[PDB]
Amino acid sequence: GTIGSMAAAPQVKTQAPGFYRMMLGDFEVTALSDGTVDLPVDKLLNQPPAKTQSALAKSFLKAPLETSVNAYLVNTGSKLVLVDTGAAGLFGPTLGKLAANLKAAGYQPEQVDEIYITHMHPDHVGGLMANEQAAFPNAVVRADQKDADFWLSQANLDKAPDDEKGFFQGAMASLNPYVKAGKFKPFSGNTDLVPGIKALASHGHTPGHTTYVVESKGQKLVLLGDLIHVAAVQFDDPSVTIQFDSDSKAAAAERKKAFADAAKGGYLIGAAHLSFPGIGHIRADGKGYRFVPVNYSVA
Ligand SMILES: [Mg+2]
Ligand SMILES: [Zn+2]
Ligand SMILES: [Zn+2]
Repeated sequence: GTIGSMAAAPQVKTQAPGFYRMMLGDFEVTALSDGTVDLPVDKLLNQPPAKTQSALAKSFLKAPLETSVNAYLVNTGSKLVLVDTGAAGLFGPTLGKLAANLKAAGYQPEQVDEIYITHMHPDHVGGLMANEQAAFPNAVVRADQKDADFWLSQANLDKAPDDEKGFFQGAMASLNPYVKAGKFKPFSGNTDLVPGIKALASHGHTPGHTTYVVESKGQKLVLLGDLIHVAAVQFDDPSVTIQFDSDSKAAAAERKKAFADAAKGGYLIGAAHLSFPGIGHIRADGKGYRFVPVNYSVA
């Protein structure tokens, strides 16, 4: 090149901050990404790999599938509440981004009033704890009593097979600061939590798996937790379950109920493992369902 020609600019590669703002009536919703993680869904889904492979190909995907891990912040005006918290470092080095994305979204952990846990798998409770301390120093954490009593019981850890013991260890370590400080407040099934947010039992994926129903000024968003893991399989065929389910029959029943109710009601859903931000509508589509992601909107 000519004298002092500059080298070609290197690729930057880093992703944009993983948060997405959406108004819901008077409430401000911020989808928060914890990162993604590859899942061997051909092996984990409870059907023959060839059927999964064919379904993935139809959506231009292949296993291992990069799967989003999402949480949802809701500012109701009177309360700042966080639904799920990501994995922290419990599920590998690609997750644990929630804390940075919360900061990029303009909030600090000390501002969070209440945290609602859909279920105590590591990629939903790991974000509660850092350095054996509560990462959210003012928050009250709530989850179903059945989930608490299953995952936070020493007997169930000691009965669990070796490759499942970490789920109980991680849940206990994640909840312990709050339990010790008197800031873990269970509920039992369908419960009003704060004005505008209710717990709706959706048991199956875990014994206390809970859906959170957010409503303001007639605008409803139903946060489904882990009622779905693999959009490219489970919207066309909601009967396909996954090894991560504690009770796969109940999990399939709860997913079918939620999809049918959302199709009938025409309201928004948000789900922890739909491609970030994981927010959209559902319409019936023959024997299955079609997801309609929200339109990109800027205030
Ligand atoms: Mg990758
Ligand atoms: Zn889960
Ligand atoms: Zn999950």
